[PDB]
Amino acid sequence: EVETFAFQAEIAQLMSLIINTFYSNKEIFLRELISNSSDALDKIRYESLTDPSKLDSGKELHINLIPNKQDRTLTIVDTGIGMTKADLINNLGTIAKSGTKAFMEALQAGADISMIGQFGVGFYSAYLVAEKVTVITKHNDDEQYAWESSAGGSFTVRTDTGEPMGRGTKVILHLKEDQTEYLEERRIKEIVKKHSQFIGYPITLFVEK
Ligand SMILES: Brc1ccc(CN2CCCNCC2)cc1
Repeated sequence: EVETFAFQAEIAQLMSLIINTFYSNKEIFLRELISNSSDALDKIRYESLTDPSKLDSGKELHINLIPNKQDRTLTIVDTGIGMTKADLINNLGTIAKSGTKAFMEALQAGADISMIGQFGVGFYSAYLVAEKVTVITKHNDDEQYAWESSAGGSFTVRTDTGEPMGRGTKVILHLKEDQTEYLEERRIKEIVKKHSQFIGYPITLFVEK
């Protein structure tokens, strides 16, 4: 049972700008997604300070980067607070409408796409490199859900029958054909060292057969 939703017009505009603007510095997508994971881990850590049972769904707080060249996917896994179904539908827990408004004003006023994270909509930088994005998520207060979009104005939400996650969020980037450098170990290491050196959680880059 799959529910299909329309993006708000402002978010559809944001994604089309990200997909269509000529902008070579695409590597910042990974910084933005790792930053989102760190924010989600901060949230469940804070909640656990007054209620230790919040970590009954998993005590480890970490970020995993999983490249798969056969599937041409890069997956970013975190054990943060996750998202409810309502969060997913509401622009994956962001204030994307007001954030997009501020971002596009800054772009005409000198800014570039790399500053997207300052406007709270860094998730959508995934479409710099991905033709399709799948988000699997589990929040303590809801069931496991799968969000998916290839842009084009719509996204889907369904209950996830796949591998149970415990708690957190999995962002699966189905990479564009010409963006497979982001599956190479040395390229991922370079980006993480350049942009994510002070993230306060272990980042593990998985290797392949
Ligand atoms: Br790939 C990769 C590259 C470098 C690190 C070093 N890290 C920085 C991120 C946060 N943990 C402290 C140490 C990790 C993964």
